[PDB]
Parts: sequence; structure tokens; C-alpha cells
Amino acid sequence: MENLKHIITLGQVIHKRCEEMKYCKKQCRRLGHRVLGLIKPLEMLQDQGKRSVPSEKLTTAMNRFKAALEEANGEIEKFSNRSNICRFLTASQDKILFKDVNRKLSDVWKELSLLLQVEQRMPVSPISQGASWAQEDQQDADEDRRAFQMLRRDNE
Repeated sequence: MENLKHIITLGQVIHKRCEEMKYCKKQCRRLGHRVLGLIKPLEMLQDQGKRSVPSEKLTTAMNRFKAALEEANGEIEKFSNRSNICRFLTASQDKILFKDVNRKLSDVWKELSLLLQVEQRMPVSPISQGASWAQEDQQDADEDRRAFQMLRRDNE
């Protein structure tokens, strides 16, 4: 459907433009990991034929997801300068670029996968669930923000 297709479009574009980040590699890979694991299932469901009957839950679910991906799109478009990333990073108390934004991706996905497997009966989770993603961003962006500032590893 329309709003769902906007999530899919945002997703593929997000992954694509995110791959310009030579700094914040693991957060670029983690954003890519999530986004691809999100869009591909719902694409294959849209492909086989997604039933035209969006409940209050399904409307809000696709709107929350779209909006979350709209945030992610705006962030990488703003992170088109890696020097700009470092400018906010050296002041950023959290060690995650997409802390807020990608937290929305985590929440709306876990809630999606729930309402899907319960009422739609559709057990879409080619990854885990989406709740454990709090630990994912924690450890991986801890390492990668540290790997931004202390990047001597990829220097001979």
C-alpha cells in the first residue's frame, strides 16, 4: 500500500546514501543491517499481495515506521559531511548518531512484528524480534564512536 511503499522507498534510499559514511562505519552497517531486515520482508509481502484492509494498528504502525525512516533519511543527508558528524560528536553525550531516530526504528519494528504475528498471524522476524536492538546500538555505537575519535587502526 501507499504509506507502506513510502517506508520501502525511504529504506532503500537510506541504505544507499548511508554508504557515503567513511567515518561511523559500524553505525552505517548497523543502520543498513536494520533497514534491509525491515524493508525486504514487507516488500516480499507487498509482492505476493498485501491485503487492502489497514486496521487502526496497521495505519499507525506504517505511519510510525515511515516517520522514523523520514528521520533516518534526514540524519544521513545532514551527515553528508563526516567533519560535521565529528563537530556534533565531540559534544554528543550519547555515543550513537541515530540514538533517538533509530530507537523509533527499534520500537515500531518490535511492535510491528507483534501486531503482525498476533492478528495478521504473520510471523515476520528474519532477524530476532527487534527489542534486543537496544543492546545492538549500545555496544556497536560505543565501539564505533570510539572508533571515530580513536581511528588510528585504518592508518597504516
